[PDB]
Amino acid sequence: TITLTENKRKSMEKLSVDGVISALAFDQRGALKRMMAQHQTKEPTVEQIEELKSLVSEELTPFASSILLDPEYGLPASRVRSEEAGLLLAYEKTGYDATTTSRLPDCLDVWSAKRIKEAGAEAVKFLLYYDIDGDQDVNEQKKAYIERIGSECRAEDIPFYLEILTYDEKIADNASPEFAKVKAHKVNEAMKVFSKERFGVDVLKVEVPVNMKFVEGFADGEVLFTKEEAAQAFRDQEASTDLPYIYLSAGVSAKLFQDTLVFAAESGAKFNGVLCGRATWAGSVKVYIEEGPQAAREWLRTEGFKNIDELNKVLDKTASPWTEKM
Amino acid sequence: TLTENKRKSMEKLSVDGVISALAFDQRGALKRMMAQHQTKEPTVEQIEELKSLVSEELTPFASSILLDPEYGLPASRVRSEEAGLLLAYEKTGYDATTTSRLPDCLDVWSAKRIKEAGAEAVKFLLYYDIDGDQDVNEQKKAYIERIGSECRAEDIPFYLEILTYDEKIADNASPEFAKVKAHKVNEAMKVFSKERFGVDVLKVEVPVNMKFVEGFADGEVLFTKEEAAQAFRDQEASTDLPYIYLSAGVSAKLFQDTLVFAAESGAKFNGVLCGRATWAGSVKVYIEEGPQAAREWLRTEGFKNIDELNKVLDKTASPWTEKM
Ligand SMILES: O=P(O)(O)OC[C@@H](O)[C@@H](O)[C@H](O)[C@H](O)COP(=O)(O)O
Ligand SMILES: [Ca+2]
Ligand SMILES: [Ca+2]
Ligand SMILES: [Ca+2]
Ligand SMILES: [Ca+2]
Repeated sequence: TITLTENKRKSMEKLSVDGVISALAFDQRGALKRMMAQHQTKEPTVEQIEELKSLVSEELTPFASSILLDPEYGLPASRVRSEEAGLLLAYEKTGYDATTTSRLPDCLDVWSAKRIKEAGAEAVKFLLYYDIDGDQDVNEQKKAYIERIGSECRAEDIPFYLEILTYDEKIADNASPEFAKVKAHKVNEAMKVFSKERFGVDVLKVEVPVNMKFVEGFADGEVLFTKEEAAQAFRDQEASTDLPYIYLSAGVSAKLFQDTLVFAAESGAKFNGVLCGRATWAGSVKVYIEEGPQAAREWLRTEGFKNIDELNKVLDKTASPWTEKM
Repeated sequence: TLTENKRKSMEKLSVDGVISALAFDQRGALKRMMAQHQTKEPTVEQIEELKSLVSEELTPFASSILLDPEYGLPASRVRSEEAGLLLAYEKTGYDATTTSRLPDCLDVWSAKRIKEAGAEAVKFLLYYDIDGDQDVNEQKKAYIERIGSECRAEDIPFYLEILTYDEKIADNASPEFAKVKAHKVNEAMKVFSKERFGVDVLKVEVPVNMKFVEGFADGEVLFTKEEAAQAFRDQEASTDLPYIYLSAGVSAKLFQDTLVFAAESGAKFNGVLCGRATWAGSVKVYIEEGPQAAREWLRTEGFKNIDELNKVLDKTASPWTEKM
């Protein structure tokens, strides 16, 4: 897969530093209330969620290549980001119907790729839940949906970042040993599908192809995999796309994520960055409520910075430039 | 633009800049017509067959045919060599329990897939009340932006059909709706002529209910001929895009007389996408007498309908190759 228009390339560059994506993300649009819900008794507010987002944006984007935000609540935050940091806006509705197994994708009702571009984004991000082994008609609908979005992004000449989260229709918990044994299959086969030209993806945002918590040396409990087997999953992942791809952090600590990046590189993965945030800013939330907005600012300038700086130093030794895939 | 490929497709759908197209993407509407002439529920085979019969028999006389991907792909493959293809992209009908009538693409289709199925155009039907809920219309506008963008990327003409309604008026055949129809139609056209929606051709209602116009009415008269004519001129002043009329199932003769009246009034419309005014009578014949009787109906009454329409189009429609 080898194409970038002049504008898509300029946008990718705005999202990167020396071909590496070190992008700052937020978690959901409801998750933040709960981290706040620890105290007071209020749910406060639309006014305040937009604020902490603006504090995290303003203080930490100077050290990130870009920031990913939600349009429904993140636009104020997007306007206070560093001038040297690019912007991705999410296009999907969050969550899924737990009562069914289909997890069908659905774009935000009053958004379009055109509107995302008009709001100043350098990329459209869309999250798809995909079970390669799932219902074939469900997956046809999902493929059709991504084709439309890839087409929109082609027309608006804006990079398409497709996030894939894998699951199994018949496995309740994706942290389970049961899901771990098939994760490589789910992750890598999904990448093969959505690497096809017809879906118009510019960058894949994906899980590491193994639950490192069950790998020898990284596991606290039961061991399902040797380091050699885990490494093979990373090489298989590298072989599953020619597109740039970046890793999301899921279910692991900042330290284990960083150890995973080192292990990915060692194994032969040519990942081109990461898109994580929660670990980087999560601590600012309590401080925000125990000492106020100015103190959260202080947290971000010191602890927040230390977090993202640590990560960047790791990225500097492990990530590969996406320019090498062009 | 038109881009090279969009222009080539528009040419395949047209003759000398005029779209003389046959519409048969009916699904829910076709079901209700067949439901009048039998107690049994219409099957898949009967819907596919009637569509193929109309396609095979009448597309020699049309510049193109509009079919639906659900039942119409076999019909699409037996169309005349000289006729282009449009495929419908929207799910049929709307929710009668609410007033929003929100649009929804067919679940396993995309503009890319429509192009791959051999269409020279994507057709999408939007129900629109210009005076309706502001948030509903915002959602509608965003949806059309997405389709227009898909069609730009796949480099395939976007035909947007607009059917108007009023959230608080149950029956769009009523005098009450007639009195506001010109507003509904012409202001909707003006919105969806905005560049951001990527429309190449508007498929629209005539901006008057001609059954209430002086000289055409058989009962109550709501409008003089001069008032009706002015509604056509306002329609022409609402867009510089190519636009074509749908027949809305009036008689072949009223539709024909309406086109004459439109041209006389100053409407520079670029053709039609006409279905029921042409083949409506074939449904009962197919159900009650079977496919052979339907062919013969199509070869006589159907031909007669479409032939008389084409003659009227020849002396009323304006070429879109002026609007480019
Ligand atoms: O509700 P359904 O089953 O989806 O049918 C609607 C569809 O047929 C219309 O959009 C016609 O294409 C259009 O009005 C031109 O057809 P005529 O009005 O000229 O017959
Ligand atoms: Ca930069
Ligand atoms: Ca314009
Ligand atoms: Ca005009
Ligand atoms: Ca003439």
